Formats: sequence, structure tokens, C-alpha cells
Amino acid sequence: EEKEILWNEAKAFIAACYQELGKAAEVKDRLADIKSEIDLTGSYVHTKEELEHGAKMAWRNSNRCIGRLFWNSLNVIDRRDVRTKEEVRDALFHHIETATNNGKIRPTITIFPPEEKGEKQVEIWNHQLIRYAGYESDGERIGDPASCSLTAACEELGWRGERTDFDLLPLIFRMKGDEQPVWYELPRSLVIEVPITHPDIEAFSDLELKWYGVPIISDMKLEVGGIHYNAAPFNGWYMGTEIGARNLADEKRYDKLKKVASVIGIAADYNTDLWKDQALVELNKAVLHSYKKQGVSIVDHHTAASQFKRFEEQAEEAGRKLTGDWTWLIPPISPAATHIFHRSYDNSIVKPNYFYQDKPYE
Amino acid sequence: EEKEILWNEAKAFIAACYQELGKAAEVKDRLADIKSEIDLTGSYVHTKEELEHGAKMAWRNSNRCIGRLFWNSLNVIDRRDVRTKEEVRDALFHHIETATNNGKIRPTITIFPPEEKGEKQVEIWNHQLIRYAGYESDGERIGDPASCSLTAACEELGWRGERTDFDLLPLIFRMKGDEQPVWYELPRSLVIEVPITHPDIEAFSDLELKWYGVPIISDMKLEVGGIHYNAAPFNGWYMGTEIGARNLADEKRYDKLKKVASVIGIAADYNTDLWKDQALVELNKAVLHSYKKQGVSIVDHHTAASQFKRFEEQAEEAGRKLTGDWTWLIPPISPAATHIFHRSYDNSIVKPNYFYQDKPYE
Ligand code: HEM
Ligand code: HEM
Ligand SMILES: Cc1cc(N)nc(COC[C@H](CN)OCc2cc(C)cc(N)n2)c1
Ligand SMILES: Cc1cc(N)nc(COC[C@H](CN)OCc2cc(C)cc(N)n2)c1
Ligand SMILES: C[C@H](O)[C@H](O)[C@H]1CNc2nc(N)[nH]c(=O)c2N1
Ligand SMILES: C[C@H](O)[C@H](O)[C@H]1CNc2nc(N)[nH]c(=O)c2N1
Ligand SMILES: [Cl-]
Ligand SMILES: [Cl-]
Repeated sequence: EEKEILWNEAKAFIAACYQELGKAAEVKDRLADIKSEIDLTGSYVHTKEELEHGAKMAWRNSNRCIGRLFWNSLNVIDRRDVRTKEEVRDALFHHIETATNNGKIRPTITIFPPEEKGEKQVEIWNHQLIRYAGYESDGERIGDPASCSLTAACEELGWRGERTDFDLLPLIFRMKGDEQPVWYELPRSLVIEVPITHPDIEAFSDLELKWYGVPIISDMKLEVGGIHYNAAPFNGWYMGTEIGARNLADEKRYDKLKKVASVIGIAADYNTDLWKDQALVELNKAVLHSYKKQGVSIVDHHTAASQFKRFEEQAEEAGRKLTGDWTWLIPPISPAATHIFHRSYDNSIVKPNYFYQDKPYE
Repeated sequence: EEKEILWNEAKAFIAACYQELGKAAEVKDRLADIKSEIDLTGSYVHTKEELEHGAKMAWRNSNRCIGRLFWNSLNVIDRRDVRTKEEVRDALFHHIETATNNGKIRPTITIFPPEEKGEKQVEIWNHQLIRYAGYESDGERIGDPASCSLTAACEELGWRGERTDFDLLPLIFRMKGDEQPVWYELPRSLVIEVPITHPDIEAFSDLELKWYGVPIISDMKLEVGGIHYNAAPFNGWYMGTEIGARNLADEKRYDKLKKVASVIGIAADYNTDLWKDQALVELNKAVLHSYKKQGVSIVDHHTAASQFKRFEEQAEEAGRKLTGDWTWLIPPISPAATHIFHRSYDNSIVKPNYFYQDKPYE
């Protein structure tokens, strides 16, 4: 079964990819080459053109992503050549530096060797390459609760966090043939952070909030033409609501709304005062203001939805079916102010795509 | 087929209804009575207890409704006895008066004779019993755009609106055997309206906004045990977002956000200022403040979601499956501040329930 799945996925991908690239005449010969390679080796190897366009297609097919207008300008870094943990580490450091680009963020993906027999060559433990640690013990909660389990796993490996609310987790990953992952501290010169201030409310800095510049998802699997790239970190720039309406606001995250209410001078006592809603808006204005002031790329949810409308229009014009997950595409503040809220989306899964995979801790 | 559907729905409803009412021992005899009645007459007649509990079950099964905690206290008015248009009119006037209850709104449903051969006895044209007219001609838009088609239909029947932004539509309904519906102007003493003011911003009254106190849906079909009550208007009280985030805010409704921004003293020029979000919050605070000040029932979305959590807990305790439509249950502002956003719901249809039906105009 394994090989037949691979071959069937390969045929569908190569045909579609080569059609998009105006290489339709080359499909026949390429598939023959591929089928012999599968027969002889159990797998096949993407050309650089296939890998690049495959990763772009995977972004285009990501139902939960509002940012897809820009799918075709993804910067694809081919690191299928790495073999050592030093090479992986340096590749991850490089992704951070080149994606950050001094604040003018470049959407980028770095692609490591794919699974072989379902056997991973490189197993990345981080959820994002840059993320804050979380701690909970004896009533005391510090940092990002979402990171508690990974943080505890890191501390099992000899790492120790300073226990501020914003400790940077080290990179942590395992190589094929190694029993334990290795970890490496992030050089702070590589990591841009943004302090959160408000355009009109001076007291907002009293909250001492900050967030990191670049979200780099590192625990999803890129699947292209039946090949499983379990290690392929990718990043865009933030939409402000991700930080202001979720990371800093969720009760199970940094839970800052009551503190926000206090510094903006409103009571947090009555549901009918809509103090949570007002606090959310001011916190979200502050996040956008702060990123802009520092010269770090960010998009607000109105502009993002307008871009996504253009993506829908572009799909129709190209004669491609549009797929999407309405429940993720609507922004978590003022969703009915966006066109997304007022239409529906087909949530079918189309490949190439990015997929969740089981965590190696937990 | 028709009769078999009826009988099958009847069996399921009577069994479930009588179990809930502790009348399980009476099911057998009641079903026999019902089957003979179907055989002899083509249909059957609900007891008052069945009709009342049926309407309550229908509310409990309404997937899109956040207000279901209170399903068991629905006030059910049995008007299966009406035969004349004067009786229907007076029944609708009475529903308005008793549901309004001087502002302390009583959730109420008035149930008219059901369809016979799929032949309606009473056909209500209004979407809600109280709603504003809408006009559009030669570039000029007045009132509620959602009402344009019904307004035009009314004006075909000899009615004429004053063309303010808040003209009350007349009641309009058709009797079996009549070719045209009749219409009746609403007595203004029956209709409570609330002027929108803001707790801290005096200029907000310059917008001259108002809304009606009681939302009374009058175009849905109540289905109970295979019987089709196409005419059965029902009401609760408003959740504030329905008015502040949708009726007054949608671009295809009253479209007031730019005007709100101006009176609250903020620029409406840059998406990154989140002026739409800020305007939405202030407009929504104003709606809640105004209803409360006037002594007209209303609920905010935080309190409503908390009540809905209790409804979920109550269902589990009673051993009933919970059904819901996530896309309608989340409020249109700060949805991620509610527990609803963070879980999923089975959107299966369970009967008794309320259903859409084709409009007789359009
Ligand atoms: C260029 C800027 C980008 C923006 C503004 C953007 C925006 C977003 C947002 C707001 C989400 C929702 C995430 C959440 O609530 O947790 C999301 C999800 C996602 N985005 Fe994008 N995105 C961008 C670039 C990218 C890129 C470059 C890729 C891949 C190559 C990507 C793939 C995805 C995927 C797979 C998800 C779903 C993640 C999950 O299921 O947990 N996005 N995006
Ligand atoms: C007691 C106060 C109530 C509150 C606060 C409430 C709240 C709501 C809200 C916010 C919606 C969404 C409507 C929209 O966005 O257009 C809704 C929908 C609905 N509610 Fe309730 N509701 C209440 C009472 C009732 C009652 C008494 C019934 C029936 C007996 C009912 C049946 C429904 C139905 C059928 C819908 C869906 C309407 C549609 O599909 O267009 N509700 N409710
Ligand atoms: C590539 C990218 C760009 C962008 N602006 N945002 C994203 C999404 O960031 C990661 C996103 C959190 N906002 O992850 C979604 C998620 C969250 C959680 C709690 C679990 C999970 N499995 N997946 C990705
Ligand atoms: C009974 C009730 C109580 C309450 N608070 N809200 C409601 C819902 O009010 C009517 C609701 C508009 N908010 O109707 C939903 C709808 C809207 C539109 C534009 C079309 C349609 N078919 N159905 C009903
Ligand atoms: C297309 C989409 O389902 C549509 O905008 C829905 C979304 N959720 C909603 N939720 C409520 N309560 N009311 C609505 O009118 C809508 N509209
Ligand atoms: C249960 C529900 O699907 C869950 O809250 C989803 C809703 N939509 C979302 N949308 C985004 N963008 N991100 C999320 O984490 C979630 N969470
Ligand atoms: Cl994030
Ligand atoms: Cl309404």
C-alpha cells in the first residue's frame, strides 16, 4: 500500500505542478523517471523547482490562513543536504536571521530531509523557533502557559530557565539515531522583540509587555507529492490580533485584560460595561502601533481580510477552487466587520499542504 | 409517504415528550388514538400539554440560539382557534403587548392553526412583528435595507411609508382562501422604542439612533411531531450585539460606524487605528446602557455566553445531547472572550425545531 499511495500522490502533484509552471509536456517523462525511482529505491527526490512550487502550493492550500494572497512569493530554502546537528542548528539560526531581515519580514520556509520509512531524519521539538517558556508549580504561574510541557521537557535535558515571563526557549531537536534531542540557546542578537506601548496612553508601558517579531511554526509537516517533510519550519509576519486578542489576552495564555483595563482607566467590574471588549481594542491598537514604530512587519485584521478578498478573486480568475476554514479565517475581534464573516468556505483538504503531527514530548 | 412521515414523527415526539413529562405510561394509548386519527382524518391534533412542551423543545433544539438556558419558561399562547383576520390581528397585537410587558420582556410564542394539506391557514409576511421599513430608489437609501422587498410589497397593497429612517411596517398576513394579504398599522402605544445614548459621550445623541424593544420573529415554521405550524411568532429579549454590531453597524444595514467614529472623536482614516473596532465597542456600550436606562430587558454577550455555558451543563446533567451552530453562537464582537469560541458543537438537526420557509413576496 505504502508505495501505491506515494505513486498516486506523485502523479497528481507532478501533473498539477508542471501545468502551473507551463511544463505540461515534461510530465510524461518525469513520471516514468519517478516510477522507476520508487520501484528501485522505495521513494523519489524532488527537483528544486518541484520542492519550491510544492511549498508554495501547500501555503495556498492552507485553509486556516488569512495571509495566502502572498503564496507565490514564499522564499524557499532547500536544506535537504544537512546531516549533522550543527548543520541543522546553523540552518535554523539562518532562517531566523533571513526571515527577520532587520524587521522587514520575509515569508520563508527551510526544508530539511524528509521522512524515509516514516523514519524522521530530523525531529524538531519547538512549536515555534522563537517562543517564551512557561512554568507552573505550587500555585505559581510564570511565562506562557502554552509552553509548560515543552519547558519541562527542556529542563529534563539540562537546560534551566531564568523564570522571567519572557524566557526564550532554546532550539531543541533530535537527529535520526540519537536517543535524546540536543538543545541550543538562541543568540539574542538574532531575536527581535517589540515592547508594547500605546499611542496615547503613557501608562501602558507600566504593564511591561513585549512580544517577539517573527512567528516561525516549526512543528508541522509539509506534504508534497507523497513525500513527508516533517521538519520544515515556516514563517510569515503577524496579524496583530494573534498577539493582542489571543497570546496576551487568553485566560490560558498571558491573561492581561484586567491589567489592561486598569492602565487605560476603566472599571473591570460589570459585563455590561464591555470592559473586556474595550481593553481588547486598546491592547490591539497598542500591538499594531508598537510593531510599526519599531519597523517590524505586521498587518491588522482589516487589511488582512482585504488582502484575503483579493486572494479569493485571484483563485476564481485562475480557475482554482478556493478552500478555507471559516472558524479560523474570521479574526477574533470585530469579525463581522470583515467580508469573511458574511460568506462560507469549502473546508476540503487539498494537497500539497501543512499538517499537524504528534508531539515527541507529551 | 406523507402520512407515514407524519406517523413516524408523531411516534418519536410523543414518546420523548411524555418521557420528559413523566407520562411514559400514557404513550401507548395516546399513539393508538393518534394513529386512528391520522387514518381517519389525515392528521392529528396536539393536546395543550403537547403543544406547549413541543414549542419549548423546539427552542431547546435551536442550534443557532445562545439564549436557550431559559427554554423551559417559554410562555406559550395557543391560538389554534382563530378563523378570521380580525382574530389574527388582535392575537398579534396581544402578543406584542404581553411579550413587551412594560419593558420586562416575557419570552412568548403565539401558535396559529397549522398547515393542513401543506395548505397554510394563516400566512404571515412580516420577518418580525416589529421592524423598520426600507427604501431605495435613484441613489437614495432610507431606513433598513433588509426590509426593502417587504416594504415594496406593502406599498403595492395600498400602504405608504413616511420615509423616515424608522417607519414601522404594518402587520401583513394572508388568510387561506384570500388572494391578497391584508395589512394593519401598528398602534404606536403597543411599540416600545429605545433612543440610543452613551453613558459618557453626550454627543452620541446627535446621531438620533433608536431601536425597537422586542424582537419577534414571525416568518419561521414550528415543527412538532410532524405537524407544521408555519405561523407561530416568537420572541425573547435582545442580546446587545444584535443591535450594536449588526443592525446598526453592517454596511448593508444602517451602516453607522463612520458616524459613530466621528461623534466619539476619533479619526476613521487608517485600518491600523482600529477605528471600526473602537466604534463598535462604544456603539455596543451605548445600546446596553440605553436599554437598561429605559427599563427594557437586554443581555450583553458575556452574560449570555455564561448563561449558555449553564445550558450546556444542564443538558449533560439531564443526559441530553447538546447541538449547536458555532458560527452563530459566537458573538460578533470579542468572540474569543467567550468560552463558546474555544469549543466545538455538533450542528445536527433535532426536532421539534424552528425552520426557515420560503417568503411569499420575492
Ligand atoms: C505573510 C504573512 C502571514 C500572515 C499575516 C498569516 C496569517 C495567519 C493567521 C492569522 C493564522 C491563524 C493562526 C492562529 O490563530 O493560530 C494563520 C494560520 C496559518 N498560516 Fe498563515 N499567515 C502568513 C504567512 C504564512 C506562511 C508563509 C505559511 C506557510 C508557508 C502559512 C501557513 C499557515 C498555516 C498552516 C496556518 C494554520 C496553523 C494551524 O493550524 O495551527 N502562513 N496564518
Ligand atoms: C430569551 C432571550 C433570547 C436571547 C437573548 C436569544 C439570543 C439569540 C441570538 C443572539 C440569536 C442570533 C440571531 C441573529 O444573529 O440573527 C438567536 C437566534 C435564534 N433564537 Fe434565540 N434568543 C432568545 C430567545 C429565543 C426564543 C424565545 C426562541 C424561540 C422560542 C428563540 C429561537 C431562536 C432561533 C430559532 C434563532 C435562529 C434564527 C435564525 O436562524 O435566523 N430564541 N437567539
Ligand atoms: C506562518 C504563520 C504566520 C502567522 N502570522 N501566524 C501563524 C500562526 O502562528 C502560529 C499559530 C498561533 N497564532 O499556531 C496555531 C496553533 C495554536 C495552538 C495553541 C496550537 C496549535 N496546534 N496551533 C503562522
Ligand atoms: C427570538 C429571538 C430573540 C433574539 N434575541 N434574537 C433573535 C434573532 O432575531 C432575529 C434574527 C436577527 N437578529 O434573525 C436572524 C436572521 C437574519 C437575517 C438577515 C435573515 C434571516 N433569515 N434570519 C430571535
Ligand atoms: C456566512 C456566515 O455563516 C454568516 O455571516 C453568519 C455568520 N454567523 C452569524 N451569526 C449570527 N448570530 N447571525 C448572523 O446573521 C450570522 N451570519
Ligand atoms: C474550538 C474552536 O474551533 C477554536 O477556538 C478555534 C476557533 N478559531 C480559531 N481561529 C484562529 N485563527 N486561531 C485559533 O486558535 C482558533 N481556535
Ligand atoms: Cl503565535
Ligand atoms: Cl434583529
